[PDB]
Amino acid sequence: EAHWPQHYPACGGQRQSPINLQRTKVRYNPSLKGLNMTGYETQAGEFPMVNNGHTVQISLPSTMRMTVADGTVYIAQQMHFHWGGISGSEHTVDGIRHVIEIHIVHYNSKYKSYDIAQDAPDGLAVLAAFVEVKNYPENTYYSNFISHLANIKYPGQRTTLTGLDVQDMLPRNLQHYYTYHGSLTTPPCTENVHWFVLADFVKLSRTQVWKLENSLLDHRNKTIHNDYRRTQPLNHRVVESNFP
Ligand SMILES: [Mg+2]
Repeated sequence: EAHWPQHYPACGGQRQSPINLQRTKVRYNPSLKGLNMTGYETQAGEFPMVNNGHTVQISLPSTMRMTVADGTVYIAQQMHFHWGGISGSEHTVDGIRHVIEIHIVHYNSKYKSYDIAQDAPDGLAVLAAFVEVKNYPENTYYSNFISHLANIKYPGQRTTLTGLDVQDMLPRNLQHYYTYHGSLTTPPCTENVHWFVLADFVKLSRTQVWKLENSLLDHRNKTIHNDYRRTQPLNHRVVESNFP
């Protein structure tokens, strides 16, 4: 990880992710309003779910879109999860690492495809949310998804869901968030990712968390439990919030 900038120059940049969010250093920006999400509600349709060797990824339709403060529209591409089995999340908050972090990856609609956007300035945006566990009951919006993990145990296996509710897989409060400009968390570490980190958490049961952490195998046939990149310096960035 120390070596990344040798061959991937963006990794030696000033706007790298993930970061630790220190809440005392966050700036309230009243001109930030909502994420303006449309098309994420419960719907029928085909939602491919794959074990890619590193995570489970769910492909999303291009009718899922969010509009940021300046009017840029970002198109949903895929959703995936970061876990440990606390060693799960990439981002930390006030030094606290969470059990799982959920990422919805979007691309800027000014580009013709995800693949073009990935190498473009302002090409990407990620909606991120943490999971919290306590003594919560089963989160019913995860029940089908969790049940299908058993079908993609080996890398490259795929399964479909014919209905999903992405909005209600996210935290109950979708109004409040932190935002900053950052990068991919692995090489090539491209610095074109607008991050939105939700303030509210997703509640999962302990069993749900255990199943996510213990269901999938990697290419070496071992249970998936991968090393996060350390948090990176803010440098000249200031994390902003759309609430006091
Ligand atoms: Mg991710």
